[PDB]
Amino acid sequence: HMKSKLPKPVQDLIKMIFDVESMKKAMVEYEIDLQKMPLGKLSKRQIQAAYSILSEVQQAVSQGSDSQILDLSNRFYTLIPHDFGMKKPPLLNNADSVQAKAEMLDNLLDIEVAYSLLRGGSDDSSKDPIDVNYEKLKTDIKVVDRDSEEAEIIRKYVKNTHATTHNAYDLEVIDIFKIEREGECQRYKPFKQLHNRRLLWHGSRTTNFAGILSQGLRIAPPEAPVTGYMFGKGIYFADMVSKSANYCHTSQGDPIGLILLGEVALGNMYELKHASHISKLPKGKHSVKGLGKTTPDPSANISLDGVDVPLGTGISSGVNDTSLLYNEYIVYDIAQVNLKYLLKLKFNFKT
Ligand SMILES: O=C(N[C@@H]1CCN(CC2CC2)C1)c1cc(Cn2c(=O)[nH]c(=O)c3ccccc32)ccc1F
Repeated sequence: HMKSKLPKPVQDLIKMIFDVESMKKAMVEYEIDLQKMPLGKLSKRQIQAAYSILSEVQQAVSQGSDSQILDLSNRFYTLIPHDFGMKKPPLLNNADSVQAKAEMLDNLLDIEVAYSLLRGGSDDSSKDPIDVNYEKLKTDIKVVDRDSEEAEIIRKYVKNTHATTHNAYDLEVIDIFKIEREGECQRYKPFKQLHNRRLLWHGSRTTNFAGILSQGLRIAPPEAPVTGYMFGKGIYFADMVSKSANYCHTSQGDPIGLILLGEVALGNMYELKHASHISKLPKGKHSVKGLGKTTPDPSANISLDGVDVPLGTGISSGVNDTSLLYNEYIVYDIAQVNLKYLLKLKFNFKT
């Protein structure tokens, strides 16, 4: 083949996110049986069907015994086979179970998209498969220069917003990519001048990034249980890098992760202290802010291409009886997110 004239970092990005073995590895981490539910046998309607049964489990848990729950729990395991052998699998009878499986299904939707792109489209031996897979993302990915202004700001945002309670690792920025999804700037146009636009973090496991770069950050579908997510079905961001970096789910066995920086149009924020499982905001509100006990210093905010970057060091917010140690930002319209950068991070685990 031609050998590919993209930068080496962009080639390694494409290798990482289209890695089939990482997709398999992600599935067994959620206790899925690859023999009964292999990667190729995944589909949207079966994930959607499992979402609906989980919504039924949600309903039973909220209204109260193990007798009726058993049938709903077994229906779920029928749709998504789990690795338990000749089993009697664990009962899905609480909010934690709903949250845990809601997380699994989110990942399986994004894993399905990555695999469908891979096994879809054309096959040409003369082209480098790195270039072929790059084109499937519909996203212009450029390496950001390390001497540039935007690179310094991004490194400082990483450097200043690593929380003390997440100190079991630290982060090395390996690569900084400037990203532009096709048609997203067009989709963002109604929100481009809205007040309270902030550059915020979104972390996810590497196996979801083919989906995120192809489709954008999406909201969980109608079938998904709203009670599976703390502030319901939206797109969640943080202003602390380590809070988002935790959701990469890296480890000593897999220490390289990927994290996004997105321009999020927050507008009038519906500020909340505890769980509120909602599908729509109250009239007038553009987003939810989960109020953190700790927040970046407001006086240290810096502008990057018109957008605020809350890169101040963590200080006390003066918010008392809150569920959250750090800030949390949720939008419920996909059009309010314009993805700006993608960082490849090395996690150095001190423990
Ligand atoms: O935005 C979230 N999930 C996206 C939206 C639906 N996406 C799956 C699409 C349907 C295929 C996953 C989301 C994330 C999390 C966890 N999470 C997270 O995964 N990454 C973060 O950066 C993050 C930052 C602050 C707070 C939570 C974060 C929890 C609940 C959620 F609904």
